[PDB]
Amino acid sequence: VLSEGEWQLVLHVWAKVEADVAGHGQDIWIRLFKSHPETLEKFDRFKHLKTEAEMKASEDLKKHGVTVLTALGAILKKKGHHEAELKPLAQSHATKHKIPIKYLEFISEAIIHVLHSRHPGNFGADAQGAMNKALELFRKDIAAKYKELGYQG
Ligand code: HEM
Ligand SMILES: OC[C@H]1O[C@H](O[C@H]2O[C@H](CO)[C@@H](O)[C@H](O)[C@H]2O)[C@H](O)[C@@H](O)[C@@H]1O
Repeated sequence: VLSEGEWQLVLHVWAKVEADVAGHGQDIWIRLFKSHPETLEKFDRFKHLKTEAEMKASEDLKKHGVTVLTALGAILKKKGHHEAELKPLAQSHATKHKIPIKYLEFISEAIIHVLHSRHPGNFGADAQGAMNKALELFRKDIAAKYKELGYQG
């Protein structure tokens, strides 16, 4: 359970992400797909992208980043009371997309890397710790739902 202070560190940096969610999403995809190429294979719609240039030029990938980060933002704004938001997400990711918890760890790492790079003014050690705590809570709760849905994760 995160403290209100921790949630505020999370929400304060997210406020910066929201100045341009599309741009942050692109950086996150590039970071994720380069650090862990295997994750790209899970996207039938994007697995043909061969380079960072192609990823950057993809309007659909950009749009999906907006979708993903907006969904994550809604979860973070719930400050732990995200039961309703997690249900549809866990169901599609467990049953249709088949995304292991390990891959969720990979994208969490990419998110933190990008925030660390773009936002040193709001992403110092304490802020990063709070964000990591929030993402771990997210993954913990997703894992529990995966279990209920019958997916090993
Ligand atoms: C921060 C974690 C994540 C969030 C908030 C998230 C959110 C979303 C949302 C909102 C959608 C669209 C609706 C749906 O199908 O549920 C989606 C689709 C999808 N997600 Fe995720 N996702 C996350 C992580 C991942 C990861 C790590 C992978 C893959 C390694 C993944 C693979 C997919 C796939 C394959 C789709 C379908 C894309 C398409 O439209 O072709 N997701 N995700
Ligand atoms: O922070 C680094 C550790 O990250 C992962 O573990 C955290 O998140 C898991 C959920 O994805 C939890 O099960 C675990 O309890 C958390 O500590 C990773 O699995 C660990 O190997 C890393 O050391």
